[PDB]
Amino acid sequence: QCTVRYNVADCSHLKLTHIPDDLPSNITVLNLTHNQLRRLPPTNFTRYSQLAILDAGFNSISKLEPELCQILPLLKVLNLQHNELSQISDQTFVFCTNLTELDLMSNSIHKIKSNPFKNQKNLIKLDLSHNGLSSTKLGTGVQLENLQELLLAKNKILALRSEELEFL
RNA sequence: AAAAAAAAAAAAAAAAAAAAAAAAAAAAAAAAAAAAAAAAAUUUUUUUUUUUUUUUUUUUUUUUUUUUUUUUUUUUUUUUU
Ligand SMILES: *[C@@H]1O[C@H](CO)[C@@H](O)[C@H](O)[C@H]1NC(C)=O
Repeated sequence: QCTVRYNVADCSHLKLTHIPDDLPSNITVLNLTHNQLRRLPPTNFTRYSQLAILDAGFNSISKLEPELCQILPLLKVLNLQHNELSQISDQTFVFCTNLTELDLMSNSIHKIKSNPFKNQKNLIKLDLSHNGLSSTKLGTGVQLENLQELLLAKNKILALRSEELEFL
């Protein structure tokens, strides 16, 4: 099974077909990286309500439900790089107000519409790379009050314009 | 038909860090060798220059004995010119 070992559920290569929910729910760090994930269930995380951060990376997730942002209000790091994530919207980030770290290294998110990060105020680092972005625009209004580094690499942006960089 | 995430096999090529070895070369340290050389301590050869002892040849010198001649100073005696 997983490692636990004082609140670091580092679940290595273990042929875990489904997301487990074991007795040691009193942990803060959980790692779903390198685990067979069909999708993140909006209700299977009720047992683990103390997860400060979750390392659910490189998995196979079609889309993210908004409920995941309210089942774990105390969420800091959301490392979900190398997933399918064909399309995403702001609705799934409504309740993620405490989010501080985002990692999306391969998701093929070609088009981004509206303001997906209208509720993210403590989000520091943005990792949106190799997702085939054609433009650097992320919205029309002013958001991202407190962020430090913006990662937009390996995408297909053709030019930078004043109208698409005025959202900050 | 095509593109991608987790899970599993992998064959090839380019690189590397190690272990077990093996020839080759080069460094030394010990056992020998063949010699062209070097002394030293025991035998002795040839040759040159010189010392001592002993046996003898030639020449010279001294003394003694014997003997032949040139000179002799004496003549005891003998017949005399
Ligand atoms: C969520 O939990 C249920 C009950 O254990 C399980 O059948 C299901 O597979 C879980 N979800 C995923 C995506 O595995």
